Amino acid sequence: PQITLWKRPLVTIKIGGQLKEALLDTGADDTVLEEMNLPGRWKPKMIGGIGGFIKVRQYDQILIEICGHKAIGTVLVGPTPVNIIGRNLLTQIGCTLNF
Amino acid sequence: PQITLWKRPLVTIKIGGQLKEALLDTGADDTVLEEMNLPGRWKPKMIGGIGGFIKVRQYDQILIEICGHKAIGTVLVGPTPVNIIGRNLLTQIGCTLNF
Ligand SMILES: COC(=O)N[C@H](C(=O)N[C@@H](Cc1ccccc1)[C@@H](O)C[C@H](Cc1ccccc1)NC(=O)O[C@H]1CO[C@H]2OCC[C@H]21)C(C)(C)C
Repeated sequence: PQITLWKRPLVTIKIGGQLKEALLDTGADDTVLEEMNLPGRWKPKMIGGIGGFIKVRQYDQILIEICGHKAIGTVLVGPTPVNIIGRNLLTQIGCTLNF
Repeated sequence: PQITLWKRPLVTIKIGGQLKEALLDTGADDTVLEEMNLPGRWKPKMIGGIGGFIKVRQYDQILIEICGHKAIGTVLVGPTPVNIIGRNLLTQIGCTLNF
């Protein structure tokens, strides 16, 4: 579909068996989800934005479905105020910017 | 144009007559540029992102040309790690997400 930018581009995602709302973010290198209890091994990571860095848990080869489009990649979990879908997964769903 | 996301969507902007590189950022409500001298009146503000809040100078009704497309709107100037073009201006240049 086509998503205009008058409002935050929030869409429904499916991850770890749960439905969530997430922001499609061309300004994010990584995908970062609000605190949730995913199984498996993880590695610590620090990610940086406006204001500074937060500590997150890095999970690899995680399946996320974004508006019916499936993607598999690295998913970070930590104290973000918003679920963010970053470029690592947006490329997998064929998402482009157009003007 | 159509822009894929395997790299950061950086573009050249012109503001205050000066050229700069900026990130097309659908995850930002607002446009935030690195410290610079801009002509016009400004008001102090704060803006928050991942990591926390920073202090910025809000300039309203500023002319800015984004990859050959003109916009006139609000620009926040402060110690952001990257120049980001947010949805307030992305909408003015007709930018959408598509997949
Ligand atoms: C390599 O570094 C990255 O990829 N970092 C990513 C990152 O922070 N990306 C932001 C742009 C960016 C890139 C690189 C350095 C600094 C800033 C942006 O795309 C998403 C955030 C999300 C948000 C956070 C809090 C509250 C609401 C929304 N938005 C934002 O900060 O927006 C500001 C400006 O507008 C306002 O609206 C929202 C808040 C205000 C990562 C992976 C941490 C998400």
